[PDB]
Parts: sequence; structure tokens; C-alpha cells
Amino acid sequence: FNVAHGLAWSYYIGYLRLILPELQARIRTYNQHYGAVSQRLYILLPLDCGVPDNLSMADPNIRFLDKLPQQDRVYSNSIYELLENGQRAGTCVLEYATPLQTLFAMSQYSQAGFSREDRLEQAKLFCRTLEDILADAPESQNNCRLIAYQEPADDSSFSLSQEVLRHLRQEEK
Amino acid sequence: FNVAHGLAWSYYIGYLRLILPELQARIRTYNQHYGAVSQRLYILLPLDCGVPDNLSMADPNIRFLDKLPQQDRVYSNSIYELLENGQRAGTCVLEYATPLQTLFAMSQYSQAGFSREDRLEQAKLFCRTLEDILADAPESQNNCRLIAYQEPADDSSFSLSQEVLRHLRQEEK
Ligand SMILES: CCc1nc(C)oc1C(=O)Nc1nc2cc(C(N)=O)cnc2n1C/C=C/Cn1c(NC(=O)c2oc(C)nc2CC)nc2cc(C(N)=O)cc(OCCCO)c21
Repeated sequence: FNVAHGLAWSYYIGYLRLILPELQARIRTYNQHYGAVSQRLYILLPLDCGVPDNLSMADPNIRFLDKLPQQDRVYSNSIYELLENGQRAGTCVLEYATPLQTLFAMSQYSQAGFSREDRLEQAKLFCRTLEDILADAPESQNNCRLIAYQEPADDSSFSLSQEVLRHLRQEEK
Repeated sequence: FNVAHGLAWSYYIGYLRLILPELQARIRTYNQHYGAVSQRLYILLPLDCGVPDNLSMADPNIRFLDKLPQQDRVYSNSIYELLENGQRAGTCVLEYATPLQTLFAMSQYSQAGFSREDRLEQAKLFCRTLEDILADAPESQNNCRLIAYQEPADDSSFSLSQEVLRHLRQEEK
């Protein structure tokens, strides 16, 4: 019923609690060897549940730089540069919360019992649950940040790059 | 609340519907190049939710042979030989339904709201939901089999190898 609760816990249990303890060392290794990449995993949480199929960002101000190197479990995490009026303004490890894509897909399948008009409610519950987990989680040692956003309801202009930079600059301050 | 419903759908959406369409070709490639391996993914569903941490089977009659070869998404799937009274009796691709491990872990976390005594009920619901999904799923073209089992309640002897062989021999017949 409250499907997003279980998905948040699973996402923590089966992914975040495994990848997050080794992230800082992977980033410090990249910053030593291969314009420093910021220390946290930035997790994009579009409340419209729109995650591109290729996991690629359409915003040309969010430009793919490189894969993080590894620490039988291969983790593909991407480093992006954030541009603002033509200028490199930040560099971070960025990815979508893929369980939101699962909410979207469930809403499309007749036998999932997941109404199309419940995506927003479930997305918000996913965000709330995940933020509550991360607040009491030992593997989160200042190494992920949740970026939840809804684009304007009138379909006015939205900048995902500006959304991310606001969060990065809060961590600067 | 009915947490296992969402986990079954996620397991289908984010794993089974991606890996199952390419499985037959990976197996046929193995059977050509590298005692033929059976055609289906055998998915172990222990209703006690006991999935080993290393994903390794304690039963010495289930003996690791090899990894399936690949078809930025690396899938590690293991081929096992099934022994019966010292004899190679079958060969298949075998793995645990890892969302059952997630049910177990949720039951241990105070803030998950998942009672310890609800594991069996949720495991059964996971199995029921997953079997219902797979019955109407286009990517399941006769290429996975669910093996759900509960060991005797009095802690008498249980053979996981015999459990798997029964299913393999039904596919022979
Ligand atoms: C499984 C934890 C989970 N819970 C929810 C609701 O969301 C997730 C989540 O997002 N996890 C996840 N995200 C990742 C990103 C990367 C990365 N960026 O590299 C790498 N790994 C990630 N992972 C762990 C697994 C993902 C899919 N996957 C599953 N999935 C489930 O078990 C599962 O259970 C439930 C309830 N839902 C799911 C699907 C998400 N089993 C797999 C077995 C093998 C294998 N045999 O090797 C390989 C697999 O994937 C390889 C390609 C990865 O892109 C497997």
C-alpha cells in the first residue's frame, strides 16, 4: 500500500549502506590520481518520478566528466561538472534515485495496483523515509545529499544545474 | 504495510525484466564454448528469509562450477552442479531472491516498522506476487523458475540440493 516505504528501505539496505562507506576513499583516490570532486554522493529525487532511460541528464549545464574508479560487485558512479553562465561552478558524483523510476513503471502496469495519480504522494514518502533512514544511519558519515525537487506546475523554466549548485554551495558554507 | 508487494515489483522491474531476455543467449554461449547447463534462472526463495551474506550455498551437494559470461551493467550469475549420492545429477544457474534478505534486515531495524514475527507472511506474499508477475510477463519466455521452500518446523534434515533437483527433473519431464 505505502509502497515507497519498502523501496526506501531496500534502496538503503541493498545499495546505499554498501556503496557509501567506500565512497570517500574512491573520491580521494580520483582527486589524487585523475578541479576537485566534492566528497558526497548527490542523489537526484525528481518528485515527478521522471528518470531518463539511459540515466543521462538532458541539462547541458550538467556535463559528464568521468566514472569514479572501483574500490563481484561493480559500481558505476558518474562525476559531472556543473556549468553556470559558461563557467565550471562545481564538480560532483551525481545520480538519480532509481526507485522513483520504479514507482513510475509500477503506475503504468495494470496488475501493480498503483494508481497513476499516486506518483507524487509516493515520491514524497520515498524522500521522507530515505531522509529519516539517513539521519540515523551509521554508513552516512557526511557522504550523501538528497536533492528533491518539483518543476513549476505551469511548465515554466527549470534549471536542474542551479538546483544542484545551490546544494553544493550550502556545503561550501 | 504489505512491503513484500513493492519489493517483488521492484525486483522484477529493476532486475528480472533486464537480465531474463538475455539469459538464454548467455547460457547457449556457455554451452557452446565453456554436461550442459539448463536453460532457466533458478531463483531460491527460502521462506525463513535466510540468505547467506556471501551468497554462497552451505549444502556441499550444490557445488559452484563457474560464472556465466556477460552479454555499464555487469551481472554476476553463478552456475552450480547438483550432486546426489556422489553423482553429478544436474547443472543450472542458481541464485537467491535477495529481497528476502532485505525483509530479514528490515525486521532487525527498529525504525523500519517491520515486526520480526512477520517475515514468513511477507516472504509468502513476495513469492505470490512474483509468481503472479512472472505469469503475465513478456520477458519470462520459459527462462526462470521459482523454488520456494520452508525447512521442517521440528529442525529435521533438509536437502536444498534435492529441492532443486526435483524442480530440474520436472523440467526434464
Ligand atoms: C537492490 C537494492 C535496491 N532496492 C531498491 C528499491 O532499489 C535498489 C537499487 O537501486 N539497487 C542498486 N542500485 C545500483 C546502482 C549501481 C550502479 N550505479 O552501478 C549498482 N548496483 C545497484 N543496485 C543493486 C542492485 C541493482 C539491480 N540488481 C538487483 N536488484 C535487486 O535485487 C532488487 O531488489 C529489489 C526489491 N529491487 C531490486 C532492483 C533495484 N539484483 C541484482 C543482481 C545482480 C547480479 N546477479 O550480479 C546485479 C544487479 O544489478 C547490476 C546492475 C546495477 O545497475 C542486481
